[PDB]
Amino acid sequence: PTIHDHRYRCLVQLLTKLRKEASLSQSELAIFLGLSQSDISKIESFERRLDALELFELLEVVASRLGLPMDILLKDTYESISKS
Amino acid sequence: PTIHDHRYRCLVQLLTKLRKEASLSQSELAIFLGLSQSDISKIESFERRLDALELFELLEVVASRLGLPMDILLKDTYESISK
Repeated sequence: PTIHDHRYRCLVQLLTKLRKEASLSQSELAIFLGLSQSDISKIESFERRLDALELFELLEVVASRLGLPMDILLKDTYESISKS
Repeated sequence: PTIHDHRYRCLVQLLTKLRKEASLSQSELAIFLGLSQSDISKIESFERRLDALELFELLEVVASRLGLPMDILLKDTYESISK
């Protein structure tokens, strides 16, 4: 079943964009999350949910590849979520 | 049909402690996340996954209840996931 929540979908889209900017293929990102490339493809197409731990794991490798501090990445990601 | 991943379990255990530290019942937290109390119970007993969005929403309500900056709760949680 397709995941429909708007805020959730927007968050995954942003994270997908982060992955790409970090020059991470779906296969490469999967390695850091204890997942398969297929699992990542399903997450990015909203067929499977990205869990709370995987969120941190993704931001951690993105932060490392781009040379960005985690506190800023985390805060910005949080703030990207529309509160209204 | 429980989740056995160690680091994931540790994260959720910390979030459960944050919930309690903020004096929120499972129903109260459920309301703020637009979920049911049963949903929260299953998350805390590792029977249902807490998703990426729910993670932020939970921290947000905890921060509000404790009067703490989000930066602090984000740091606490990130720091909890060992390596």
